[PDB]
Amino acid sequence: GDELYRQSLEIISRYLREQATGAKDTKPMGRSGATSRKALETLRRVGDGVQRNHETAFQGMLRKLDIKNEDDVKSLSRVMIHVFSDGVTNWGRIVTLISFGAFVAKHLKTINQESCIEPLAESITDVLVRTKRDWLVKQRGWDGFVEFFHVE
Ligand SMILES: O=C(O)c1c(CCCOc2cccc3ccccc23)c2cccc3c2n1CCC3
Repeated sequence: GDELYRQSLEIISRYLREQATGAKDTKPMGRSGATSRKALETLRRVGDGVQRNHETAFQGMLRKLDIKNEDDVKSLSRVMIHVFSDGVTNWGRIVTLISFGAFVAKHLKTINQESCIEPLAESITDVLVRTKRDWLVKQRGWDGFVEFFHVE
């Protein structure tokens, strides 16, 4: 994964953590911090929108997932792939994946399984980067992500 993986994990982890706790993290970004911060801002905008519009579906999937513990979270990867790996690859679906990740994170905060949020992010990142790698590189990665949702 290297740089694309590191950057993906940092963005997804910060977004899920921020979404769960309502507090902004204060530590500096590794490399290309400018792009990670821009991607995070983009994610707050479009991701909060997708969580608002897909509330019914997100609730249904979360209920279906019956997440109660570290094992339940550790078990999600094949379900993520089950939905995500079928169909067309586009930024909207990637956003659906991450923003739903945030939704689950908020739910883990509710049941005091916040420790589970970091592996969840690690799991989402692994799913995204491993399965959609060539598509992401082709799209210029997170820079492409930002440019796709740039509101001029
Ligand atoms: O890939 C999609 O278009 C997609 C996605 C994104 C891919 C599947 O994402 C997940 C599926 C299962 C568990 C997940 C846990 C954390 C983050 C994402 C997870 C959806 C997520 C929740 C609900 C729906 C989702 N859809 C479409 C139908 C309704």
